[PDB]
Amino acid sequence: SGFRKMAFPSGKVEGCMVQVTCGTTTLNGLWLDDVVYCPRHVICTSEDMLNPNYEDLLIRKSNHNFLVQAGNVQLRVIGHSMQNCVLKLKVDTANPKTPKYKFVRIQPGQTFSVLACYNGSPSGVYQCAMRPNFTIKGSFLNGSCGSVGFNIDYDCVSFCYMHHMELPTGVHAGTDLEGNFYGPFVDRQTAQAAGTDTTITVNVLAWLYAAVINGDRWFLNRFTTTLNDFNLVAMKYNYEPLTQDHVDILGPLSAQTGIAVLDMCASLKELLQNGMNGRTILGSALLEDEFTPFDVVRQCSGVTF
Amino acid sequence: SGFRKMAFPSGKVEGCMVQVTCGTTTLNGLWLDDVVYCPRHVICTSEDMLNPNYEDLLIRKSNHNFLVQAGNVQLRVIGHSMQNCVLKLKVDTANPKTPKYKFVRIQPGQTFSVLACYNGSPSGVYQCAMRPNFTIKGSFLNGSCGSVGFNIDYDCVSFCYMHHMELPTGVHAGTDLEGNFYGPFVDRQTAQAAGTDTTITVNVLAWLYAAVINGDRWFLNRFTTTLNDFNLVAMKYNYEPLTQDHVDILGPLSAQTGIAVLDMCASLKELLQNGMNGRTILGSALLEDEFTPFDVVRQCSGVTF
Ligand SMILES: *C(=N)[C@H](C[C@@H]1CCNC1=O)NC(=O)[C@@H]1C[C@@H](C(F)(F)F)CN1C(=O)[C@@H](NC(=O)OC)C(C)(C)C
Ligand SMILES: *C(=N)[C@H](C[C@@H]1CCNC1=O)NC(=O)[C@@H]1C[C@@H](C(F)(F)F)CN1C(=O)[C@@H](NC(=O)OC)C(C)(C)C
Repeated sequence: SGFRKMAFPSGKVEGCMVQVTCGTTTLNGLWLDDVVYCPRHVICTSEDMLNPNYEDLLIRKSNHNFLVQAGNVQLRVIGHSMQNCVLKLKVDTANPKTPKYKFVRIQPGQTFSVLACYNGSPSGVYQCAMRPNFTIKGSFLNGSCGSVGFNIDYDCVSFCYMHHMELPTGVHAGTDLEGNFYGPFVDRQTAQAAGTDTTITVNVLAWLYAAVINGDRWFLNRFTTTLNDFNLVAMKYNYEPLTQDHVDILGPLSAQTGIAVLDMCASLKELLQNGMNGRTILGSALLEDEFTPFDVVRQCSGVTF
Repeated sequence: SGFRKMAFPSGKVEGCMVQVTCGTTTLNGLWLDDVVYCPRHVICTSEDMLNPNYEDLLIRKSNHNFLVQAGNVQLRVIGHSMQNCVLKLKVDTANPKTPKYKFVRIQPGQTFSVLACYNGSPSGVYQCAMRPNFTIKGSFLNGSCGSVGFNIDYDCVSFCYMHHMELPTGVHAGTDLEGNFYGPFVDRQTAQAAGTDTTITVNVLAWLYAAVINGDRWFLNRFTTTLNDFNLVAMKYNYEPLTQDHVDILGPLSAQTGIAVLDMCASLKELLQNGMNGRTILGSALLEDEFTPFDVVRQCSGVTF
């Protein structure tokens, strides 16, 4: 037992990271089959990022202006194109280490592993969540752009995120692998507001189930609540409304613990209204919302890949 | 920027996890060169574990009583021996995926990545600390024994932990890869006490430096303290004494931020005596002690592997 923020094993993805240089800038790209993907701002000088015309900037570039390195293997660029905010570089070699893979656009509240990368070499792996305002709380320095986020199901890597920018908040923003930003963001160095964020209620409930499974029981009370009355308190404390869809997704956890979902909501209610009183739940003094119901089941049942 | 519990990329170690079966029990083994390392309690039945004579039990076992699967292919066991609490199974095939590697017995307070596996297949990766009472707060289910903990040093994998048991606390105990338990623990299913834990002071200070580096400067105070004077309040709150050696280890962080180590202690002192008053530091409402000085610099300067 025990409960940790656990990332997927990163070996499948490590074999796809390459270094993409154009001009002076170097960042990471994703090498799948004979295509390398990376953020289009690799083609910008520091002055362009204030107000970049990416189409005009790309036209000044040809295949040989792109240096792609996979370790020391120097890939030859034989084609380049823009898809939204990603550059696709056609290379003469298919990646032999290519995993079975999908490109997925994930939904707010879902989680994914990030393989943080510099100069085409992996540095570390950690778990993130897509916040409701389509940002992530990552750990990214200069040179990390092009690092990817992913999930794994048995053998198939689902790529969902590529890193592009850090906001003024210290939060992070990026695209899916078709190059469409999550959220309202553009790849321009001008002030950009992230919306108001809120707490992912179905994830907090799933983490309370994990707590109960592991013996942390003190917050279970003798009360209950309705969906509409719980939602009244959730709006008051900036929580997503709970829907019957969320209730259904919590079925597996509800069934394994014999605690009804609305019983667990009444515990959350009392935690929100009365705080934690200095006690902890699974070692945290705050309510955790970075664990989906699938994350809890995978860790409490032992699913492998 | 940002600050996350970041694990090492696990690719080099995934290619080393095999499945080891003896009789009815199956757990994980580490396959390096022509040797498979796994916990010796694989040779036990559920009744032997109450009071096992391991030398006597190993004598009932033959090479062909052990069966090692690496993914789908079988390895031929041609030799078996007991080194303390690990079994070394000589196989006929050197692991083609063996990384450059060392075996290391780490010190309390140090951290490592854990690759959690079941049936020889990786499930997830997370960061852990060797607590001062030589346990770790992990996440391990049935079948997880033989999962390893490790650090990476560019190309070299330093193996430091093999998982063995769960203690009454829900905490975890294990050995180094020469089979010597960390702590006073033995591999027998009887009541075993972990000693009283304490909070790793030099790690808490390293995490305050990470907070300052990332913009949380509220805890910075307009007081200071002395080594001895700090140790009086640290002992009162079950913190390790701060030694000059630890002061020297925090040099790099001290130099980059321009805050002397003894200044940071006086902020920590006032956090301990006065709590956090409902504020957070790097998104936590508790004092974090699972980041070494080296983990902070790795994450706040971008070291790759
Ligand atoms: C990628 N290598 C960096 C990663 C960034 C640096 C510090 N922490 C990070 O995550 N990405 C950038 O620098 C982008 C590229 C430019 C642009 F997005 F194309 F405009 C500028 N970038 C930014 O992240 C800026 N943020 C911003 O403009 O928010 C609106 C900052 C961080 C100011 C350079
Ligand atoms: C290995 N696959 C398991 C992992 C264990 C199961 C539940 N959570 C875990 O981490 N290892 C064991 O079950 C060991 C093997 C036996 C022995 F250590 F060799 F004696 C018993 N094990 C335990 O972990 C027991 N703990 C214990 O006796 O500590 C005093 C329990 C968890 C009671 C089976």
